[PDB]
Amino acid sequence: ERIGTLLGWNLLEFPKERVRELQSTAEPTEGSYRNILDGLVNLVKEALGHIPDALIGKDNVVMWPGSTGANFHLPGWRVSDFVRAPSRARTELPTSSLTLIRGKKVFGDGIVGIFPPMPEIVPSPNGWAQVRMFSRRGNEIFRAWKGVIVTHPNVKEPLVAFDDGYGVEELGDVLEIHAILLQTQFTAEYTVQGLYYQGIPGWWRYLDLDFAFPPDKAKLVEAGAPLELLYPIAQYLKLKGPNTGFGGILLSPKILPFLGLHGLEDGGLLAYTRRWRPGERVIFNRRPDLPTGQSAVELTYLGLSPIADSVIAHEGDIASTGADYDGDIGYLFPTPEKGGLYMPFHGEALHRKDLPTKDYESGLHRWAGQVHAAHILGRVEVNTRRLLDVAWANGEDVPQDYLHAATEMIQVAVDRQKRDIQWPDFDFKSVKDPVMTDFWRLAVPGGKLTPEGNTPAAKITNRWRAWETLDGYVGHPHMKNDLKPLASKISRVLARGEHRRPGPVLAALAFALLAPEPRPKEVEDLLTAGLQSGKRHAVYDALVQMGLPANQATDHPELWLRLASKEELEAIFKQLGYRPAMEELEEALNA
Amino acid sequence: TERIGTLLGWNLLEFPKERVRELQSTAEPTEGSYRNILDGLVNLVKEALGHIPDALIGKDNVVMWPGSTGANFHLPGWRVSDFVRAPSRARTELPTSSLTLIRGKKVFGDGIVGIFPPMPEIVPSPNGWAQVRMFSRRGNEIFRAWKGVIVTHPNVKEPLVAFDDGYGVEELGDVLEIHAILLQTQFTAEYTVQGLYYQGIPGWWRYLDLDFAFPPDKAKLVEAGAPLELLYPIAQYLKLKGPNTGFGGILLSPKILPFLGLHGLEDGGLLAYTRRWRPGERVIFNRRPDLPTGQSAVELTYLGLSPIADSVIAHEGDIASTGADYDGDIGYLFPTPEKGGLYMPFHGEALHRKDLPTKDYESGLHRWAGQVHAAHILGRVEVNTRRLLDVAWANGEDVPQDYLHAATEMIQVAVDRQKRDIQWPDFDFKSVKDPVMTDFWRLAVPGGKLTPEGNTPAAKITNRWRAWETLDGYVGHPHMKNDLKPLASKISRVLARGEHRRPGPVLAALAFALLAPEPRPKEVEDLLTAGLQSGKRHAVYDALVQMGLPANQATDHPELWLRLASKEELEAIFKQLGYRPAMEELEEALNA
Ligand SMILES: [Mg+2]
Ligand SMILES: [Mg+2]
Repeated sequence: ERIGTLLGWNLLEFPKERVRELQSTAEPTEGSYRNILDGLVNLVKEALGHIPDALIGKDNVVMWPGSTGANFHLPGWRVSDFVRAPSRARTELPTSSLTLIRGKKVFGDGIVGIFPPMPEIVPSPNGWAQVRMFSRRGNEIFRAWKGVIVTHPNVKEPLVAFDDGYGVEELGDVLEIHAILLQTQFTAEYTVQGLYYQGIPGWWRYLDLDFAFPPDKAKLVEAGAPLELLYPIAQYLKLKGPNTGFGGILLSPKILPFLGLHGLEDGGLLAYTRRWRPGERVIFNRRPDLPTGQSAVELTYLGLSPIADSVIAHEGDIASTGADYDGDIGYLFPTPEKGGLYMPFHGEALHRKDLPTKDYESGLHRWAGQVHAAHILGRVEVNTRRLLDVAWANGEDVPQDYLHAATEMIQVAVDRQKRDIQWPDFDFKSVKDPVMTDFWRLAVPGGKLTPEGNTPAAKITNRWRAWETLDGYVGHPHMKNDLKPLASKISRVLARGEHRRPGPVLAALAFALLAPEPRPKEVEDLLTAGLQSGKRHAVYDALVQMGLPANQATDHPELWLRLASKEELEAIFKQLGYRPAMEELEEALNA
Repeated sequence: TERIGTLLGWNLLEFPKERVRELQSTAEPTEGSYRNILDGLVNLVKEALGHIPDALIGKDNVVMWPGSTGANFHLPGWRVSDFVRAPSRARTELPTSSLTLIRGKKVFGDGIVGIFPPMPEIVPSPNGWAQVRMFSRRGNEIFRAWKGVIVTHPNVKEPLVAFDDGYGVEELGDVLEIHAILLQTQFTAEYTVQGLYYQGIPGWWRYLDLDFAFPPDKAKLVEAGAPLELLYPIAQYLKLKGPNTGFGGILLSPKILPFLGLHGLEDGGLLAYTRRWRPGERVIFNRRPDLPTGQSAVELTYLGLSPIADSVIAHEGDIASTGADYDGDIGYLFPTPEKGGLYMPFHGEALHRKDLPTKDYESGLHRWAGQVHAAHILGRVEVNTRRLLDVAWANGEDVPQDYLHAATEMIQVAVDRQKRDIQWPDFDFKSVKDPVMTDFWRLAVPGGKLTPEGNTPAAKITNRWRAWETLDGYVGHPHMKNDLKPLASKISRVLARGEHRRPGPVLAALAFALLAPEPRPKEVEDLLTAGLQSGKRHAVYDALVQMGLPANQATDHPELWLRLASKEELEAIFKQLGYRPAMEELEEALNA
């Protein structure tokens, strides 16, 4: 459940295709912006007569107080940054508890609290959380903070960075703290964008094929389920790099004295891992990866960070990446000499910070800017990658000027989500043909090797079929040529599982499993509901969640498979003479 | 959830309740009737398995047997019935070598089998209790087993087991496996119809009155000012109540006190985990079932706190007439007559049980037939005795003491026949064919407890409360019938106030007053769709409530919405719809 929600705010969401239709024609102009605002007004007005006061939104989502919800003493537009995020865990401290350290960016630009252990929002005594915090009384909120809270046993008193807050100087009689992201490490893989901007020569030679099964299906695989039950296997394919990095929350060395620790040498970094030794070089990375290559920089690892699951690095060292400490993830990869795929940036970053600023009139205008800028950001990003393909095909490079200009546009597009900045002069150079970037967008949507969430099992085989048609795309000759062995591997895996369908296995299971044990009326009722309405799967998800016993489900093999234990799975597969899926998949990999 | 036996690897089989009820239908206190039931039950099992497995046990419509797989008990087959059927609510394991084995039959009190250091795994309070089954085990063998109550206390340094109250062989396994079958709690302490018939003060019926009991989801509606329409039919939430309530706790022996490092207890006095009485105050002790003589209720002196939570401690000799022991029995304390209690203390103080030839049943199967058969007789004798009181009270007379004694004995043997093959005494049934007040009580207060066992469908509960209109149809004590008239009218006014106040229009109106449903997962859509189309709305809503759907997302299903909404949201919507709170209207009906 969202923050604003728990403050009683209203959440209305639109069909995402409405917003996407609006964005399709967006240009970096005033007239295009205008277009977006108009159509967004239409969506809201159609839904409830007027533009409610203090309304904010992002993409297809809109929220507003009314007077049913809590009230903010900050500009209307600013409040978007506080209401939309999920409250994953909450806690409250009396204003009287608090020590108010003074200075802007005192703990590091984005770190807002430094506290004693707090097992209510932070699992580690020496941990962190990304948070929103509110100084409130009743239904007032006078001052609010967004960013990171650090936790440590050497810290005696809750420290709060006062001047980093938003609102006005007065405080309530509480601090409510919502953790929007709980302490964790982050998967650290190379991305398509990063490989296009800073990848070593011939980086594509080091991509390989892998499988990722959700724990559900991992249990089947481990128990020796047959290939039939993984149909279509494409749903479980992923590319992988030759190694992975470290990923943790990015923190500032400015926190170290507040922990009773010493500072940190220039050019050096700490990280909560023993994978590097003091003295060794590492590649520091922070996303988005920018067209110049400046998102990846070489720094010296100098030892353990005091905070779990974190990277500590100086503002000056990571300025080119555009990083800060309000939730950014810091990734560390091995250097090229040590097997890394990202090359360190050398030289001249655009020294950006302070010039053509200006606020949005209102939450609504801010929302229109976000929606508008989001479209441009993608257009510039994709475009730059297409051009690199066109260039590489010829044997030329895209001029550095362009990469610098594209970068500045990207950075403004991100900025234009917060405030009303002037669009720089940018010539979107056309692209004639399908290029490899178009291929990459099919095969690896979003650019990340670990696929996100949602692709219907119906469409996913088509994605992995694209590897057949490499030769139809303009791009670098060695890239298209050297991808052929990986394309072949992919083809074999698909070919092995094509035509191996689950139907006969589910039918056999129904005959090999004992009669169902006696089950409550609730359960019979749901099961009846599912079958008569053709919504088995909703019913099954329910029953899985409600901890139904395996032996009560044997007349529903699909459901049974989700409740059975290791032992029961192993037994039934042996009884039916199945060859383990994995043996078949290894054979297809290695042929 | 999960029967001990199931966890021991035993097989189980429930049969339709009707197969059993049919055999019981014609049960008589004779060996021939017994053999009827046995032959019937034998058939039941054989239809399923083709044979009666070794070591089968059974109660009512449930049988278990170990088969190829189940734990092997070094105990007579018939005895295992008492260890394998009960629910396993919580479990631990102690190594044999941890235990101190105290010797002597009934050394901790008859029914108490263990005195232990605090054990949060099965007992919530450091000075609490659990009703348990304990098994001395090695691999698949169970050598010795105990049934009864465990007590824990901070003063107890080592786990103490009453070894000689164990059942089976003397060799121990290497683990003592403990299953809690009932967790520490107090128990509702209300007067019953049986208890009032047998021990009630003169005119006890005058002190019964009407009350409401809403389950928490309905109390939420009430407190927020829902309209009477949403309670339809109100009969669902009616109960009778007594003029006062007692204390109910687990019953423990004073023999535990030295083992807790405490001093003993004077004769004639009891301890309980309550401050409601002062040391010195007289109190009425009660143990169920209530027996026809009135001997289930006795006056004892309350002397102070019990060291154990949610418990009552009283002497074997003091409670003998009630037939109580300490293996899980519940002790109830009620105020004396002089202080507004409805139970009179027994003074005729003489049980004196005559000796009836008795021997062990031959097998679990024979014991099962034993309880099935005897459960029927027990029912018949107890109802019948109350009917006889109605007849006598109608004629201005009394049932003779001897009849009460004989009926009590029959009841006791009927209980005992569930354990062992005891001879039936000679008992003249002296049956009653005319409708008597006892028949009214069975309609109005099924089972005799004021707090209804709540498995009557909505469609039938109104008819139950309608029986209050029919008092003239029943022979019994003339003042009982006349004096119940005020209570009957009150019931009548409440039913009539809610009659024709149906929920439909209010549900329809909430659909039009609630905001649009905020966005919801697709599986929630699909579930709701499955419910609508299949006609299983309610199974879906039960699921969605349990999976904790937010109210926000259910506003187009008002029945579901009422189950999810907050106090604030309920109050708000009832105000906007102009409803009068059900409680104001209910109060008006009561007070008219
Ligand atoms: Mg940032
Ligand atoms: Mg007993």
